[PDB]
Amino acid sequence: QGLLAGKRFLIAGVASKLSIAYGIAQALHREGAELAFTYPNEKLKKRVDEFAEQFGSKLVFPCDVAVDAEIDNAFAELAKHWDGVDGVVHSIGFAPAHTLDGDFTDVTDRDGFKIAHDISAYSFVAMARAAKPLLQARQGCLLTLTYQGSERVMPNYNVMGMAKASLEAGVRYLASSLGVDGIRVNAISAGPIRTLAASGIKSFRKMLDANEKVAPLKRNVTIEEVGNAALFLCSPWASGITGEILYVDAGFNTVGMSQS
Amino acid sequence: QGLLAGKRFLIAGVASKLSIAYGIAQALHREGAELAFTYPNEKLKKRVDEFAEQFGSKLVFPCDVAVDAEIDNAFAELAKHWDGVDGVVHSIGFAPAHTLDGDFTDVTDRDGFKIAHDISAYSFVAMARAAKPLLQARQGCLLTLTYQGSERVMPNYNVMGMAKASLEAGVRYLASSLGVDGIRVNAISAGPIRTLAASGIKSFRKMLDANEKVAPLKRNVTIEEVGNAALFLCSPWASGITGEILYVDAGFNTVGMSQS
Amino acid sequence: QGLLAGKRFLIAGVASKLSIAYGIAQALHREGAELAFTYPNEKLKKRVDEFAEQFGSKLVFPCDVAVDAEIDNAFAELAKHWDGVDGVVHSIGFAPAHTLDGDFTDVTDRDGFKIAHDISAYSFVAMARAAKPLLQARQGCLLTLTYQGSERVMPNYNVMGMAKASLEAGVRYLASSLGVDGIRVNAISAGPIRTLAASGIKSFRKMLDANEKVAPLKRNVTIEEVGNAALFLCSPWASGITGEILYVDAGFNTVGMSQS
Amino acid sequence: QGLLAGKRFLIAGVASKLSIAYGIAQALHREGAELAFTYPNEKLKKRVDEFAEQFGSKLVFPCDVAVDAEIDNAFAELAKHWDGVDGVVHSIGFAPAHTLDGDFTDVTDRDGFKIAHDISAYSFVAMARAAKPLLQARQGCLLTLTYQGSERVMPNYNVMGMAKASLEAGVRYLASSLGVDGIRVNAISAGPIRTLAASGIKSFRKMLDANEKVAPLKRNVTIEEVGNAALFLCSPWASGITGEILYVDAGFNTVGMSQS
Ligand SMILES: NC(=O)c1ccc[n+]([C@@H]2O[C@H](COP(=O)([O-])OP(=O)(O)OC[C@H]3O[C@@H](n4cnc5c(N)ncnc54)[C@H](O)[C@@H]3O)[C@@H](O)[C@H]2O)c1
Ligand SMILES: NC(=O)c1ccc[n+]([C@@H]2O[C@H](COP(=O)([O-])OP(=O)(O)OC[C@H]3O[C@@H](n4cnc5c(N)ncnc54)[C@H](O)[C@@H]3O)[C@@H](O)[C@H]2O)c1
Ligand SMILES: NC(=O)c1ccc[n+]([C@@H]2O[C@H](COP(=O)([O-])OP(=O)(O)OC[C@H]3O[C@@H](n4cnc5c(N)ncnc54)[C@H](O)[C@@H]3O)[C@@H](O)[C@H]2O)c1
Ligand SMILES: NC(=O)c1ccc[n+]([C@@H]2O[C@H](COP(=O)([O-])OP(=O)(O)OC[C@H]3O[C@@H](n4cnc5c(N)ncnc54)[C@H](O)[C@@H]3O)[C@@H](O)[C@H]2O)c1
Ligand SMILES: Cc1c(CN(C)C(=O)/C=C/c2cnc3c(c2)CC[C@@H](N)C(=O)N3)oc2ccccc12
Ligand SMILES: Cc1c(CN(C)C(=O)/C=C/c2cnc3c(c2)CC[C@@H](N)C(=O)N3)oc2ccccc12
Ligand SMILES: Cc1c(CN(C)C(=O)/C=C/c2cnc3c(c2)CC[C@@H](N)C(=O)N3)oc2ccccc12
Ligand SMILES: Cc1c(CN(C)C(=O)/C=C/c2cnc3c(c2)CC[C@@H](N)C(=O)N3)oc2ccccc12
Repeated sequence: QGLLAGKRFLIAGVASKLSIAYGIAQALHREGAELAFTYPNEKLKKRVDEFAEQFGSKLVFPCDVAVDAEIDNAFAELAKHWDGVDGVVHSIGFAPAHTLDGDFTDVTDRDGFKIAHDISAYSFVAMARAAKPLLQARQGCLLTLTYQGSERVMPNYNVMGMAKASLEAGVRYLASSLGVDGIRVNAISAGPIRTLAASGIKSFRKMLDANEKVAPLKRNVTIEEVGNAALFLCSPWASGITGEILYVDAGFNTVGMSQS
Repeated sequence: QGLLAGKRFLIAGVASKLSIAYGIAQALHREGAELAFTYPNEKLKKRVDEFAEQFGSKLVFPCDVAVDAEIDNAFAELAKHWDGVDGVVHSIGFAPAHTLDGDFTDVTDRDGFKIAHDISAYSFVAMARAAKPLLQARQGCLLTLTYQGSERVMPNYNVMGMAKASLEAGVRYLASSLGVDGIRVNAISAGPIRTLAASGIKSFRKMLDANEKVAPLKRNVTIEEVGNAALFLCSPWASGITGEILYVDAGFNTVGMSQS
Repeated sequence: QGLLAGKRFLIAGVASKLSIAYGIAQALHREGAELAFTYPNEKLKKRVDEFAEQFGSKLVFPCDVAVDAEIDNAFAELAKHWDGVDGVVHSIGFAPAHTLDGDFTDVTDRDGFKIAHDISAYSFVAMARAAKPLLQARQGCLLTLTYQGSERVMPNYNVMGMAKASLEAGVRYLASSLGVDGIRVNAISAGPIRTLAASGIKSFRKMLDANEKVAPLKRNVTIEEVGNAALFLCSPWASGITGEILYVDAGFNTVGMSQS
Repeated sequence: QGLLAGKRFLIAGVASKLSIAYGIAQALHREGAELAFTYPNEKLKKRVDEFAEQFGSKLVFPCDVAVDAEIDNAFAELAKHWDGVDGVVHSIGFAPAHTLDGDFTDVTDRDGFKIAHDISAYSFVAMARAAKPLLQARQGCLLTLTYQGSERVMPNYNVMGMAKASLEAGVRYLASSLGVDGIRVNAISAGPIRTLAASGIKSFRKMLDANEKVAPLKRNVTIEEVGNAALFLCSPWASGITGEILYVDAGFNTVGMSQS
């Protein structure tokens, strides 16, 4: 009987044990919560399926946010199992890798632009919509994962900075739209962490050595710290907070410039 | 021989004499600038043609930013007449009217989302791409028109707030990509102004009366003030300014709350 | 002893049961923490003495933040009782009441400015300094209470918005200075709450009805919501968070404007 | 007959020809404006006299902003000569040198804190107060100089970041207070420039070499660019802009991190 004793949460975005969604579910489950999970397609089905079993869960549903139907169906199927929900966790983001390696103006084609904002920004809205009925039942909350690359230019993040900026806008518009139903909508601007989202980025290690050099805490954050922060926002202790972007980056965002 | 004696500028987004692009072109031409124009489709050709000649210009090219080819071709044809360019003004934006009338989570369908970010956000980048060669010739600048609904939730702006947030992020990513070539990329966060962008918005009228009550200057801004500010950002006096979001809103953005 | 099992915390700024520090101390003690308290002068001593005892504490020390000596003594005396500290909560703020009633520029005198910035902004730094030794012992954290009037113009806040702006800056400079010692420095930007800080503000009730009308959650925050958030920032779950300004305002900060 | 034909502006803060105030006066005077000048004390009197003489001005008044009388007197004396004013330029800032060399928590004593916010933050309000009557005559404007060190932690800026945060807050509270009378209150967040404000800072060259390495334009800004930007804000072209913090930093503020 911890903090989330009796609470339910759906965790979309578990791709590996390094995924941020993993540390969240772990932190949430640690406090007594019951978890549900989605996977983008069959290839991930079996992996997410027993990630669920780690958390005492057998609720694993296919949800490709690119498909409108999959979203509603994934929530249709979930309505079949659960009465309501105390929160939905959206840890999804993607852009064609070519748009993230090279010059912004060059690699940012129309299609690469379309994909980035659809999967990474609109999905949180489409999910929030399909998830709205179940969230109201328990005055649940909504949580997404953003990155300060929306507010500040990082090399090679490119259209993902545009997407995250759009996402952050959606959080405010969702929190404002869903605030009347007791549904808090918040986001976490988490520091850089080497997950499966770092594959293909040749500069990452230098970037990590760099973030380590600038962060006020002189270190990079972990999915546990992120998970605990997510755990808080999804908790009754975070009842008075909506539309907030919380920076779990070791204060990195607050530094103008560091010793050479 | 005024301030822009001998400078050239392409004005995309002139649809009538109310268009913000119109008040900008007015300010530029007033200071000796040379003007070129595009139109979204044939229906506007004769109207833009008519405005172009009004400013001593006969350079009018079809440019539907939804079409990749139309963008580059409009710039291909423009290269035939002009050597280089000192600045590109991006006053274009659009989202399906249904996505701008009603509840955010509800009315924001996937397609309305795609269109909003495509026409209003990606186009400035695609244009920025197609315009680079002419900009490099004269170390021109880039200017777009944003709205503070990206930073704060306004009713009925909905997916346009996500788009403008993406746009404003792109400005930073563009200014950073094109900064090594002397090309300044900036944006103006202009106060609300009753142009053809207000068609279909039933609440616009009350919205305008509100800004009037809150803006520190107790008034709404004009396309002249926006045009005069745009004229400046496109001017050598703004040489030490890139990636800047300039708020020409009579200070409304800086007010937390006003007398009841 | 749940989250704050075995932790010690000094709470300066307990003036009544409505004080934000009160709801904070409540949340901390609720989670098993041992509490210490300061009082500004003799008149409050017996109340703070009594306030400490409500939380199983008899460690009550005089701390007038205007006096450098009074500051250090309270921590000298505290050093006598406690080895180290897991966090210091700075819930202090003050400006001459005249500076908060009328137009900002008329009422903003030099001394009212001096007092406001002295007591409300420098105090967190002087305290952070005198408290540094005890924080290093346990790598404690620092927490202060800010107000969004620093980022946005509210009527009658006047020099307190300038002071809060300085304070919020100090948090970043403190978090960066004390971050190498494991001391996270954060702040909570709490929504408006009718505490003893509302005495003399004739407009409070209308303002409270206003935030109630604007906050996405359609309500005003409580010292419990504020206290729980402080509990988090003072908790190991907030280990990856420093220099952060956390908004416990029911998302009010995220609303550009709502139907009036 | 340029842009400021017939406009008057007072330039407080001219200490040398490198001072930002100098490049502004030059830019304003270049466009036909008439100039007045103050000096902090006797030692600078003859020097300010000489610069005023450069700009066709012999209006030089003693103004130590630390003395309330000097402020009002300087404006009393100025009111005698000029009818009204189209703008007041506040280019003053100071903090005890000891508070700007070392660790923030250490060197920030109570007095060093008092002085910094007094001279650098309160002066703009006291001057804005003493300047209000002359500004109303011509619907003048107010301009101050801020630094992004208020929003982000720079090494050794320390308490000056708190002051700049207060200063920047005052701009909004001033712009909001004076906006109803047509007086626009704005500020320029100018990049680092080696003026007489850099004396005693051993780290400057590395800091400057860094900004040069990070600034999107790969260069540092000049007082001419700042002066031209100030000229704009003090101009009718900036009529729709109040309470705005304009970043003349070569876009440096918009960069999260650069190639190592
Ligand atoms: N890794 C970082 O440094 C970082 C920092 C800040 C924010 N974020 C964001 O946090 C979120 C989680 O990233 P991560 O670190 O866990 O990497 P990850 O690859 O381990 O997890 C991201 C998940 O998005 C899923 N996904 C992608 N496309 C999908 C689709 N069409 N339908 C359904 N699911 C889809 C992926 O399957 C994956 O599980 C992302 O949005 C990311 O942008 C990441
Ligand atoms: N009108 C306001 O209140 C206001 C305030 C602040 C910012 N803005 C934004 O600044 C810009 C100024 O717009 P405006 O005031 O001149 O209104 P406007 O309607 O007159 O101009 C918008 C132009 O975008 C063009 N356009 C739309 N879709 C296109 C496409 N697929 N291809 C090519 N062109 C296309 C339209 O033809 C139009 O000329 C807009 O982006 C607007 O969102 C508007
Ligand atoms: N109530 C709100 O709406 C609100 C919202 C956001 C932030 N805050 C801030 O929270 C903090 C606590 O205020 P509150 O709302 O709990 O009201 P409060 O009156 O109960 O507490 C204010 C505290 O300021 C302390 N103080 C003042 N001068 C002092 C001195 N010279 N020496 C030592 N201590 C001194 C006092 O100990 C007092 O307890 C304030 O800084 C306030 O600005 C308040
Ligand atoms: N140097 C930069 O990079 C930079 C950038 C942005 C803003 N600023 C700030 O804007 C202003 C521009 O500074 P600068 O570059 O011209 O350096 P500067 O040293 O040449 O000018 C500072 C002036 O403030 C005057 N002054 C100091 N104390 C005073 C007092 N008690 N009363 C009256 N006057 C007093 C000084 O005499 C001096 O003329 C400063 O406040 C500065 O902090 C500086
Ligand atoms: C930091 C940082 C991140 C992590 N992060 C904040 C994200 O949101 C990550 C988005 C992201 C989306 N799509 C991707 C990839 C990543 C690469 C995985 C690959 N498998 C792929 O095809 N597509 O990504 C970066 C990219 C460039 C520069 C910096 C960063
Ligand atoms: C403010 C404000 C604006 C002006 N503004 C800042 C914009 O950027 C306006 C974008 C906008 C894009 N697409 C539109 C329309 C407008 C309506 C024209 C119609 N013809 C249409 O089909 N599509 O529009 C609003 C809409 C709803 C709520 C508030 C606002
Ligand atoms: C909101 C809001 C607050 C609460 N809050 C966020 C604060 O930070 C409160 C500061 C504050 C500082 N000093 C004060 C007082 C208040 C009045 C108590 C009295 N005892 C006094 O002498 N001095 O106060 C306001 C004042 C004017 C307008 C709005 C507000
Ligand atoms: C950058 C940067 C600046 C320039 N800048 C933006 C400012 O506003 C500088 C204000 C400033 C105020 N007071 C000062 C001094 C400067 C040193 C002159 C000396 N004579 C003194 O006693 N007092 O100053 C810095 C100080 C430390 C670290 C970095 C910087």
